[PDB]
Amino acid sequence: IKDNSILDMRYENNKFIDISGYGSNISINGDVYIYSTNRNQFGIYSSKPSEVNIAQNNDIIYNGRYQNFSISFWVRIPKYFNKVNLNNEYTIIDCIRNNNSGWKISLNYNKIIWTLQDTAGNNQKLVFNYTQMISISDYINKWIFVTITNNRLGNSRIYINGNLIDEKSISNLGDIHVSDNILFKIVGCNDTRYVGIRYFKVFDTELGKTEIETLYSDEPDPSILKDFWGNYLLYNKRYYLLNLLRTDKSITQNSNFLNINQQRGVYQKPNIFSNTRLYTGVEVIIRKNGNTDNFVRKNDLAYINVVDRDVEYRLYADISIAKPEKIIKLIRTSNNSLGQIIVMDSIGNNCTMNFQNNNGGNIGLLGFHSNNLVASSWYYNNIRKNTSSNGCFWSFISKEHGWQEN
Ligand SMILES: CC(=O)N[C@@H]1[C@@H](O[C@@H]2O[C@H](CO)[C@H](O)[C@H](O[C@]3(C(=O)O)C[C@H](O)[C@@H](NC(C)=O)[C@H]([C@H](O)[C@H](O)CO)O3)[C@H]2O)[C@@H](O)[C@@H](CO)O[C@H]1O
Repeated sequence: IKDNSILDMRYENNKFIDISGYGSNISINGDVYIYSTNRNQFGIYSSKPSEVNIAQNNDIIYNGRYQNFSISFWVRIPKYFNKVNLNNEYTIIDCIRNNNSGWKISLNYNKIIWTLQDTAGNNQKLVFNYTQMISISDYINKWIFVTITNNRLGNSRIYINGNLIDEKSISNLGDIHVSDNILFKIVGCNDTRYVGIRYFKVFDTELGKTEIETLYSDEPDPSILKDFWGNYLLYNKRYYLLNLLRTDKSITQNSNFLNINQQRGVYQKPNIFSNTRLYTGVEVIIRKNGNTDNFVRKNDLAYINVVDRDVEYRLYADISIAKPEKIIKLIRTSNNSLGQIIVMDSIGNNCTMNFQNNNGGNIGLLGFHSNNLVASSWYYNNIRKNTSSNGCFWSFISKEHGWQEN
């Protein structure tokens, strides 16, 4: 609960502010990127002046040895692509006093690291391990929710996306005097890099499982759908399509049809990364039908078109087919609904698209049947419960700096 928060970083009126009430002063030095669609998201750089500093309220600088506390925030880490990234630990969030007591969040190739140390020098480390040798990653260049909880007379725990990952006793810990400041700055990184950070908070209690799941599900506006990277999905923006069941397949334009039988392919660099190609297949765009923003929200009505060199083709469910699988056809488009619309929605972070006629009657969920995309009513009564592996689940991939390919 917000009642136990002693530091709440938000962006407002072109600067960061602490809305917890303790009033810590937050200053931005150098070049700090602020995301346009969600100002609470910022990026810091490793090779040039760039940092966000929080001069903690004196009454918050924990010098105790019994005080319980927790921290949470989301971090966005670009794909590592150089050998210099392999064994190069660097801190991104620092609250260490005179190179000794305190806590800090650092990173390294395939790692997110938490360190907690006392005045004597004793410390404890928690680490989340992930990989770059994987077809599709839930971590690389995507917002990752991190949560550290500490019970002085118990354990220190690190959570990732709401789940418990590592846990160790901090009983060997005595007096812990944190730094007066909480510095967001990439320090010790031997490469030219940056990291994204959002919704950083500190609590004076040991957050429980249920309070962590709440922070995970609420912080970012839950009514707005998300793209592949975890950012807000937008109208009038090009995206590549990824089917969550057949993640190895590319969605291609055949004639006036859409195939999903071709391989996306693999992009790799020996001993650094190996992943299926994301930027392949047709580029689509989401268009509004007949407000103050371009955010695609749950239940919104919209049109989906393939963007082919300045020509847009509306995705049309061929309702002239009696079978439940109505192949998707491409029809050159501007306001003609063609007798149908698409209901945008999602189960978790999994996007769904439901083709319906004008009277609100269901035609079918976008999916595939043989080797083609189709709108099928079969999905309504055939969705696997807790798994993204459903032919009617999709992700929209925007080509961005944090993930480069051929
Ligand atoms: C083929 C068959 O006899 N089944 C008919 C149904 O076919 C399914 O139709 C839906 C769309 O309406 C999908 O195209 C489905 O494809 C998958 C799927 O579940 O998405 C592709 C999966 O990759 C595949 N999994 C594996 C491991 O191979 C599954 C799987 O074969 C089935 O779930 C097992 O039954 O299928 C099509 O299989 C559909 O046409 C209905 C209604 O007309 O009639 C069935 O007879």
